[PDB]
Amino acid sequence: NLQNIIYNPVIPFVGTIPDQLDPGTLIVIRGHVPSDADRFQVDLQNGSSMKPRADVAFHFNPRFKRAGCIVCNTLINEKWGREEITYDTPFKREKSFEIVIMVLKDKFQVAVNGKHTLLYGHRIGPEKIDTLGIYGKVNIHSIGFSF
Ligand SMILES: [Cl-]
Repeated sequence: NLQNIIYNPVIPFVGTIPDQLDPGTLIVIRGHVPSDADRFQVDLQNGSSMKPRADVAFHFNPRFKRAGCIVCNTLINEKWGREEITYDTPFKREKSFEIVIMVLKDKFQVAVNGKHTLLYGHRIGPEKIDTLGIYGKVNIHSIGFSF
């Protein structure tokens, strides 16, 4: 089932994942986007080091300017890789949401509000992920894991 690690966390939030992200693992995040929000992101990291900055296996970056979009990338040795931009974004300012990230053998599958949103192939072994961080303009109601 689901096991939240925090409720109404102050943002930015950086927490350690209680178990290994093996295929089949679900990460659930419920929150709300403020009316003035420009962007926010959910980063799956290897450690919480800030200098040198910890590798980010999966960077999920919803942006709200223009028509909006979702930027996904990977950070290795403080170097970003090739961006994967998703334009059919379900996120909206002043609207609550529920993000579900499925960990599959070769990629992450993200659904928002019960509807598939995007996929992202692993660039870093998922077993190296033990930290989850949330930054930017967003209100988080809960972060949980279904191992
Ligand atoms: Cl797969």
